[PDB]
Amino acid sequence: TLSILVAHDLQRVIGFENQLPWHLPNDLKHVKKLSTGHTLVMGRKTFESIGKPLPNRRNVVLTSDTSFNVEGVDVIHSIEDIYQLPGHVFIFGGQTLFEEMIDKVDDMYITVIEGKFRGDTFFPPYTFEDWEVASSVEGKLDEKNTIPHTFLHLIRKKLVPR
Ligand SMILES: NC(=O)c1ccc[n+]([C@@H]2O[C@H](COP(=O)([O-])OP(=O)(O)OC[C@H]3O[C@@H](n4cnc5c(N)ncnc54)[C@H](OP(=O)(O)O)[C@@H]3O)[C@@H](O)[C@H]2O)c1
Ligand SMILES: COc1cc2c(cc1OC)[C@H](C1CC1)N(C(=O)/C=C/c1cc(Cc3cnc(N)nc3N)cc(OC)c1OC)N=C2
Repeated sequence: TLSILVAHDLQRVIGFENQLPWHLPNDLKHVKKLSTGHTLVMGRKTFESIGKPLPNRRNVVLTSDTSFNVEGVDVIHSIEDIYQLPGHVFIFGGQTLFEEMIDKVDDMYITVIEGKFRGDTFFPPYTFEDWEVASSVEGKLDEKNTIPHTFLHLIRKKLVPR
């Protein structure tokens, strides 16, 4: 199974200056719950933003740099290598990988950040015409988690004749 895992705002912003535009602990918890025990594929810039591999899961980084080697990170040099990875693979970011993979994935785990942030990187446009909402769950707000957010699990719709 190949899935997208992403948080994007009302305008599909996902990043600003190589960081998340928002501070939202609940969403990183969401990420931890979904991806622990599985595989993350991410582009080089996303990896450098985080700075180190996320524990208790396989970290795969896509880059054209053959000098790339990081302790605890598997490196690939092409999209095609993604399909050789076993188990549940989450496309983790950033904009470039999402653009490259959105027409290829089975489903998407999207956190809609219900706000408008300054961004310089975006998730590609998509329509609920093409994606079934398997689930939609409002995130709970508190003192530390003040931005409204909704967890979507979207599954690609089958094209059929009507
Ligand atoms: N859910 C979210 O909100 C979320 C998730 C992840 C990231 N982000 C954000 O997204 C932003 C970064 O996105 P980005 O598009 O600038 O960077 P990115 O996709 O993380 O990384 C781009 C790099 O990935 C490598 N790459 C991509 N496609 C490749 C291919 N086909 N073959 C070989 N290498 C390939 C290249 O590395 P080399 O140049 O080293 O070859 C490329 O420069 C950051 O602001 C980050 O905060 C947000
Ligand atoms: C080596 O030790 C640790 C290092 C770390 C951590 C824990 C450790 O040990 C427990 C925490 C962990 C959560 C505790 N951590 C993160 O979660 C980072 C999350 C993160 C994710 C994304 C992708 C992403 C976010 N959202 C959703 N919806 N989809 C996605 N595809 C992007 C980021 O930046 C550009 C991130 O960076 C902010 N950062 C380092």
